[PDB]
Amino acid sequence: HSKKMEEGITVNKFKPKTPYVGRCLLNTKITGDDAPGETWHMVFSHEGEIPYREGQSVGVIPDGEDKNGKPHKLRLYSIASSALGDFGDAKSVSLCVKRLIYTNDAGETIKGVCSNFLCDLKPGAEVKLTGPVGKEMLMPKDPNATIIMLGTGTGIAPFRSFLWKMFFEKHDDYKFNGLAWLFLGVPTSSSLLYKEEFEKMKEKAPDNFRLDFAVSREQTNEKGEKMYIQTRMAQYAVELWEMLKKDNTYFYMCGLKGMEKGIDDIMVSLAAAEGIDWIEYKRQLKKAEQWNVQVY
Ligand SMILES: Cc1cc2nc3c(=O)[nH]c(=O)nc-3n(C[C@H](O)[C@H](O)[C@H](O)COP(=O)(O)OP(=O)(O)OC[C@H]3O[C@@H](n4cnc5c(N)ncnc54)[C@H](O)[C@@H]3O)c2cc1C
Repeated sequence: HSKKMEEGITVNKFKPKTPYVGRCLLNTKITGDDAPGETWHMVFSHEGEIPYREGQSVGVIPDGEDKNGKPHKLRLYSIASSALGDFGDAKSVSLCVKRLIYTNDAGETIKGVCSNFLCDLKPGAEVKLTGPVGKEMLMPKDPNATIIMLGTGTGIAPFRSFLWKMFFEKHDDYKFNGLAWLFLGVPTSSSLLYKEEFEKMKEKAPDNFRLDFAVSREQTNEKGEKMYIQTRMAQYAVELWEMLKKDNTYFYMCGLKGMEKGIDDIMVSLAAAEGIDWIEYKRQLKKAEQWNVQVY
Protein backbone atom coordinates (compact mmCIF):
# COMPACT_ATOMS: atom_id res chain seq x y z
CA HIS A 1 0.00 0.00 0.00
CA SER A 2 1.57 3.30 -0.94
CA LYS A 3 0.79 6.83 -0.09
CA LYS A 4 2.80 7.94 -3.11
CA MET A 5 2.14 7.84 -6.83
CA GLU A 6 4.00 4.60 -7.49
CA GLU A 7 1.48 2.71 -9.64
CA GLY A 8 2.66 2.06 -13.16
CA ILE A 9 6.00 3.86 -12.83
CA THR A 10 8.86 3.08 -15.18
CA VAL A 11 12.33 2.32 -13.90
CA ASN A 12 15.49 1.72 -15.89
CA LYS A 13 13.85 1.41 -19.28
CA PHE A 14 17.25 2.67 -20.47
CA LYS A 15 20.48 1.39 -18.93
CA PRO A 16 24.18 2.34 -19.02
CA LYS A 17 24.89 -0.38 -21.59
CA THR A 18 21.99 0.77 -23.71
CA PRO A 19 21.24 4.46 -23.12
CA TYR A 20 18.73 6.59 -24.93
CA VAL A 21 20.41 9.25 -27.07
CA GLY A 22 18.52 12.52 -26.83
CA ARG A 23 19.39 15.91 -28.28
CA CYS A 24 19.85 19.24 -26.59
CA LEU A 25 17.09 21.76 -27.45
CA LEU A 26 18.04 24.62 -25.10
CA ASN A 27 20.75 25.40 -22.57
CA THR A 28 20.36 28.63 -20.60
CA LYS A 29 22.43 30.05 -17.70
CA ILE A 30 19.88 30.82 -15.03
CA THR A 31 22.04 32.48 -12.35
CA GLY A 32 23.33 36.03 -12.50
CA ASP A 33 27.03 36.91 -12.76
CA ASP A 34 27.11 37.79 -9.06
CA ALA A 35 26.27 34.16 -8.17
CA PRO A 36 29.04 31.96 -6.72
CA GLY A 37 28.98 29.39 -9.48
CA GLU A 38 26.75 28.93 -12.49
CA THR A 39 23.58 26.96 -12.77
CA TRP A 40 22.06 26.05 -16.12
CA HIS A 41 18.59 24.87 -17.12
CA MET A 42 18.78 22.60 -20.12
CA VAL A 43 16.04 20.87 -22.10
CA PHE A 44 16.56 17.61 -24.00
CA SER A 45 14.34 15.88 -26.53
CA HIS A 46 13.35 12.32 -25.77
CA GLU A 47 10.42 11.89 -28.15
CA GLY A 48 8.28 10.32 -25.42
CA GLU A 49 10.71 7.41 -25.05
CA ILE A 50 11.41 8.20 -21.38
CA PRO A 51 8.10 7.90 -19.51
CA TYR A 52 9.14 9.55 -16.23
CA ARG A 53 7.04 10.75 -13.31
CA GLU A 54 7.57 13.91 -11.15
CA GLY A 55 10.28 13.31 -8.49
CA GLN A 56 12.28 10.81 -10.54
CA SER A 57 15.86 11.21 -11.88
CA VAL A 58 17.73 10.35 -15.09
CA GLY A 59 21.37 9.27 -15.37
CA VAL A 60 23.67 11.06 -17.80
CA ILE A 61 26.78 9.37 -19.25
CA PRO A 62 29.15 12.16 -20.21
CA ASP A 63 31.15 11.75 -23.45
CA GLY A 64 34.71 10.44 -23.27
CA GLU A 65 36.51 7.66 -21.36
CA ASP A 66 37.98 7.47 -17.89
CA LYS A 67 41.69 7.09 -17.28
CA ASN A 68 41.31 3.37 -18.14
CA GLY A 69 39.74 3.91 -21.55
CA LYS A 70 36.32 2.81 -20.29
CA PRO A 71 33.21 5.01 -20.59
CA HIS A 72 32.50 7.40 -17.73
CA LYS A 73 30.27 6.42 -14.85
CA LEU A 74 26.78 7.81 -15.02
CA ARG A 75 25.81 10.79 -12.82
CA LEU A 76 22.17 11.16 -11.61
CA TYR A 77 20.15 14.38 -11.95
CA SER A 78 16.67 14.98 -10.55
CA ILE A 79 14.28 15.88 -13.38
CA ALA A 80 13.36 19.59 -13.15
CA SER A 81 10.37 19.36 -15.49
CA SER A 82 6.99 17.79 -14.82
CA ALA A 83 5.98 14.64 -16.77
CA LEU A 84 4.46 16.73 -19.61
CA GLY A 85 7.49 18.97 -19.69
CA ASP A 86 8.30 22.64 -20.27
CA PHE A 87 6.42 22.43 -23.57
CA GLY A 88 3.45 20.42 -22.39
CA ASP A 89 3.82 17.60 -24.87
CA ALA A 90 5.58 14.84 -22.85
CA LYS A 91 8.45 14.81 -25.33
CA SER A 92 11.19 16.84 -23.60
CA VAL A 93 13.00 16.52 -20.20
CA SER A 94 14.73 19.32 -18.27
CA LEU A 95 17.69 19.43 -15.91
CA CYS A 96 18.98 22.07 -13.47
CA VAL A 97 22.78 21.69 -13.33
CA LYS A 98 25.41 23.53 -11.31
CA ARG A 99 28.82 23.71 -12.99
CA LEU A 100 31.30 22.04 -10.57
CA ILE A 101 34.80 23.61 -10.37
CA TYR A 102 37.27 22.95 -7.54
CA THR A 103 41.02 22.90 -6.88
CA ASN A 104 43.01 19.77 -6.18
CA ASP A 105 45.86 19.32 -3.70
CA ALA A 106 48.45 20.91 -6.02
CA GLY A 107 46.34 24.05 -6.33
CA GLU A 108 45.27 23.04 -9.86
CA THR A 109 41.75 23.83 -11.06
CA ILE A 110 39.64 20.78 -11.70
CA LYS A 111 36.28 20.90 -13.48
CA GLY A 112 33.79 18.16 -12.59
CA VAL A 113 33.31 15.80 -15.57
CA CYS A 114 29.55 15.53 -16.05
CA SER A 115 28.51 18.98 -14.83
CA ASN A 116 30.88 20.73 -17.24
CA PHE A 117 29.99 18.47 -20.17
CA LEU A 118 26.33 19.25 -19.54
CA CYS A 119 26.68 23.01 -18.98
CA ASP A 120 28.75 23.28 -22.14
CA LEU A 121 26.16 21.53 -24.36
CA LYS A 122 24.93 23.39 -27.43
CA PRO A 123 21.48 22.99 -29.05
CA GLY A 124 21.72 19.94 -31.35
CA ALA A 125 24.33 18.09 -29.31
CA GLU A 126 23.49 14.47 -28.45
CA VAL A 127 23.39 13.15 -24.88
CA LYS A 128 23.19 9.64 -23.47
CA LEU A 129 20.45 9.22 -20.88
CA THR A 130 19.47 6.35 -18.58
CA GLY A 131 16.52 5.79 -16.26
CA PRO A 132 14.01 6.87 -15.10
CA VAL A 133 15.38 6.15 -11.62
CA GLY A 134 13.71 6.46 -8.22
CA LYS A 135 10.66 6.09 -5.97
CA GLU A 136 11.75 8.13 -2.94
CA MET A 137 10.72 11.56 -4.19
CA LEU A 138 7.38 10.68 -5.82
CA MET A 139 4.34 12.85 -5.02
CA PRO A 140 1.66 11.83 -2.54
CA LYS A 141 -1.48 10.29 -4.07
CA ASP A 142 -3.68 12.58 -1.91
CA PRO A 143 -4.70 15.74 -3.89
CA ASN A 144 -5.58 17.50 -0.65
CA ALA A 145 -2.22 16.79 1.06
CA THR A 146 -0.10 19.41 2.80
CA ILE A 147 3.23 19.25 0.97
CA ILE A 148 6.25 20.92 2.53
CA MET A 149 9.29 21.19 0.29
CA LEU A 150 12.76 22.28 1.51
CA GLY A 151 15.44 22.60 -1.15
CA THR A 152 18.92 24.09 -1.39
CA GLY A 153 20.41 25.09 -4.74
CA THR A 154 19.81 22.44 -7.42
CA GLY A 155 17.71 20.63 -4.86
CA ILE A 156 14.94 22.84 -6.26
CA ALA A 157 14.67 20.50 -9.29
CA PRO A 158 12.12 17.88 -8.09
CA PHE A 159 9.92 20.60 -6.58
CA ARG A 160 9.75 22.53 -9.84
CA SER A 161 8.54 19.23 -11.31
CA PHE A 162 5.86 18.83 -8.59
CA LEU A 163 4.74 22.45 -8.85
CA TRP A 164 4.40 22.56 -12.61
CA LYS A 165 2.03 19.60 -12.33
CA MET A 166 0.10 21.15 -9.45
CA PHE A 167 -0.23 24.73 -10.65
CA PHE A 168 0.69 25.05 -14.37
CA GLU A 169 -1.26 22.07 -15.80
CA LYS A 170 -4.83 20.79 -16.19
CA HIS A 171 -5.15 17.06 -15.51
CA ASP A 172 -8.13 14.80 -16.00
CA ASP A 173 -7.61 12.85 -12.77
CA TYR A 174 -5.63 15.24 -10.60
CA LYS A 175 -6.47 18.61 -9.17
CA PHE A 176 -4.38 19.82 -6.27
CA ASN A 177 -6.40 21.39 -3.50
CA GLY A 178 -4.15 21.17 -0.44
CA LEU A 179 -1.37 23.44 0.74
CA ALA A 180 2.08 23.38 -0.85
CA TRP A 181 4.85 25.27 0.95
CA LEU A 182 8.23 25.81 -0.64
CA PHE A 183 11.36 26.93 1.20
CA LEU A 184 14.37 27.63 -1.09
CA GLY A 185 17.77 28.42 0.46
CA VAL A 186 20.44 29.95 -1.84
CA PRO A 187 23.58 32.07 -1.10
CA THR A 188 22.75 35.13 -3.19
CA SER A 189 19.74 36.73 -4.87
CA SER A 190 21.49 36.12 -8.19
CA SER A 191 21.35 32.42 -7.21
CA LEU A 192 17.56 32.26 -6.75
CA LEU A 193 16.39 29.59 -9.22
CA TYR A 194 13.00 29.81 -11.01
CA LYS A 195 11.77 32.60 -8.68
CA GLU A 196 9.76 34.14 -11.51
CA GLU A 197 7.80 30.89 -12.10
CA PHE A 198 7.08 30.50 -8.39
CA GLU A 199 5.92 34.12 -8.19
CA LYS A 200 3.39 33.44 -10.99
CA MET A 201 2.21 30.28 -9.21
CA LYS A 202 1.73 32.24 -6.01
CA GLU A 203 -0.53 34.75 -7.72
CA LYS A 204 -2.49 31.90 -9.29
CA ALA A 205 -3.14 29.87 -6.12
CA PRO A 206 -2.61 32.30 -3.22
CA ASP A 207 -4.44 30.04 -0.75
CA ASN A 208 -2.82 26.80 -1.89
CA PHE A 209 0.79 27.95 -2.22
CA ARG A 210 3.18 29.46 0.37
CA LEU A 211 6.66 30.63 -0.61
CA ASP A 212 9.80 31.45 1.42
CA PHE A 213 13.34 32.19 0.27
CA ALA A 214 16.52 32.13 2.37
CA VAL A 215 19.43 34.07 0.85
CA SER A 216 22.19 33.27 3.40
CA ARG A 217 24.79 35.87 2.48
CA GLU A 218 22.24 38.70 2.27
CA GLN A 219 19.72 38.08 5.04
CA THR A 220 20.00 37.64 8.81
CA ASN A 221 17.54 36.86 11.62
CA GLU A 222 17.13 39.00 14.82
CA LYS A 223 20.24 37.64 16.61
CA GLY A 224 21.98 38.54 13.38
CA GLU A 225 22.44 34.96 12.17
CA LYS A 226 22.81 34.11 8.48
CA MET A 227 19.52 33.25 6.79
CA TYR A 228 20.10 29.59 6.06
CA ILE A 229 17.13 27.37 5.21
CA GLN A 230 16.74 26.10 8.81
CA THR A 231 17.17 29.74 9.99
CA ARG A 232 14.16 30.72 7.89
CA MET A 233 12.21 27.57 8.97
CA ALA A 234 12.67 28.23 12.71
CA GLN A 235 10.68 31.39 12.13
CA TYR A 236 7.69 29.08 11.41
CA ALA A 237 8.68 26.38 13.89
CA VAL A 238 5.48 26.24 15.87
CA GLU A 239 3.43 26.06 12.64
CA LEU A 240 5.56 23.40 10.91
CA TRP A 241 5.81 21.20 13.99
CA GLU A 242 2.04 21.41 14.27
CA MET A 243 1.81 20.45 10.58
CA LEU A 244 4.07 17.40 11.06
CA LYS A 245 1.63 16.07 13.60
CA LYS A 246 -1.04 15.54 10.98
CA ASP A 247 -1.43 12.39 8.91
CA ASN A 248 -1.90 14.24 5.60
CA THR A 249 1.35 16.19 5.82
CA TYR A 250 4.29 15.12 3.68
CA PHE A 251 7.82 16.47 4.04
CA TYR A 252 10.35 16.39 1.17
CA MET A 253 13.96 17.60 1.43
CA CYS A 254 16.39 17.84 -1.46
CA GLY A 255 19.76 19.41 -2.04
CA LEU A 256 23.20 19.46 -0.47
CA LYS A 257 23.93 16.72 2.11
CA GLY A 258 24.64 19.40 4.66
CA MET A 259 21.07 20.69 4.98
CA GLU A 260 19.95 17.50 6.69
CA LYS A 261 21.92 18.24 9.92
CA GLY A 262 20.75 21.82 10.47
CA ILE A 263 17.10 20.80 10.11
CA ASP A 264 17.49 17.87 12.48
CA ASP A 265 18.98 20.24 15.08
CA ILE A 266 15.93 22.54 14.89
CA MET A 267 13.60 19.51 15.13
CA VAL A 268 15.29 17.73 18.08
CA SER A 269 14.58 20.79 20.19
CA LEU A 270 10.95 21.19 19.15
CA ALA A 271 10.19 17.56 19.82
CA ALA A 272 12.01 17.34 23.16
CA ALA A 273 10.01 20.36 24.34
CA GLU A 274 6.96 18.15 24.01
CA GLY A 275 8.46 15.01 25.45
CA ILE A 276 9.18 13.42 22.06
CA ASP A 277 12.39 11.69 20.94
CA TRP A 278 12.97 13.11 17.43
CA ILE A 279 14.99 10.13 16.33
CA GLU A 280 12.07 7.76 16.93
CA TYR A 281 9.54 10.24 15.68
CA LYS A 282 11.49 10.78 12.44
CA ARG A 283 11.72 7.00 12.12
CA GLN A 284 7.94 6.68 12.33
CA LEU A 285 7.54 9.51 9.84
CA LYS A 286 9.90 7.83 7.37
CA LYS A 287 7.96 4.55 7.68
CA ALA A 288 4.67 6.38 7.06
CA GLU A 289 6.21 8.01 3.92
CA GLN A 290 5.91 11.48 5.38
CA TRP A 291 9.62 12.30 5.70
CA ASN A 292 11.30 12.06 2.30
CA VAL A 293 14.93 12.91 1.81
CA GLN A 294 17.30 13.04 -1.18
CA VAL A 295 20.61 14.85 -0.45
CA TYR A 296 23.88 14.68 -2.31
C1 LIG B 1 19.97 11.55 -6.75
C2 LIG B 1 20.87 12.62 -7.19
C3 LIG B 1 20.33 13.75 -7.85
C4 LIG B 1 21.14 14.78 -8.22
N1 LIG B 1 20.56 15.85 -8.76
C5 LIG B 1 21.36 16.83 -9.21
C6 LIG B 1 20.78 17.97 -9.89
O1 LIG B 1 19.58 18.08 -10.12
N2 LIG B 1 21.65 18.95 -10.29
C7 LIG B 1 23.05 18.88 -10.00
O2 LIG B 1 23.77 19.83 -10.30
N3 LIG B 1 23.58 17.81 -9.40
C8 LIG B 1 22.79 16.79 -9.03
N4 LIG B 1 23.36 15.72 -8.49
C9 LIG B 1 24.85 15.66 -8.42
C10 LIG B 1 25.37 15.11 -9.75
O3 LIG B 1 24.97 13.78 -9.84
C11 LIG B 1 26.92 15.20 -9.87
O4 LIG B 1 27.51 14.58 -8.72
C12 LIG B 1 27.41 16.61 -9.97
O5 LIG B 1 26.88 17.23 -11.15
C13 LIG B 1 28.95 16.64 -10.03
O6 LIG B 1 29.40 15.59 -10.95
P1 LIG B 1 30.59 15.80 -11.97
O7 LIG B 1 30.62 14.61 -12.88
O8 LIG B 1 30.48 17.12 -12.55
O9 LIG B 1 31.84 15.75 -11.01
P2 LIG B 1 32.99 14.66 -10.80
O10 LIG B 1 33.93 14.73 -11.92
O11 LIG B 1 32.39 13.37 -10.45
O12 LIG B 1 33.67 15.18 -9.60
C14 LIG B 1 33.12 14.98 -8.26
C15 LIG B 1 34.21 14.79 -7.36
O13 LIG B 1 34.83 16.05 -7.11
C16 LIG B 1 35.31 16.09 -5.77
N5 LIG B 1 35.05 17.40 -5.18
C17 LIG B 1 33.88 18.17 -5.19
N6 LIG B 1 34.04 19.31 -4.58
C18 LIG B 1 35.34 19.37 -4.15
C19 LIG B 1 36.09 20.33 -3.43
N7 LIG B 1 35.59 21.53 -3.03
N8 LIG B 1 37.38 20.03 -3.15
C20 LIG B 1 37.88 18.85 -3.57
N9 LIG B 1 37.28 17.86 -4.23
C21 LIG B 1 35.98 18.17 -4.52
C22 LIG B 1 34.59 15.01 -5.00
O14 LIG B 1 35.57 14.10 -4.45
C23 LIG B 1 33.74 14.27 -6.03
O15 LIG B 1 33.99 12.84 -5.96
C24 LIG B 1 22.58 14.69 -8.03
C25 LIG B 1 23.14 13.57 -7.39
C26 LIG B 1 22.30 12.53 -6.95
C27 LIG B 1 22.88 11.33 -6.24
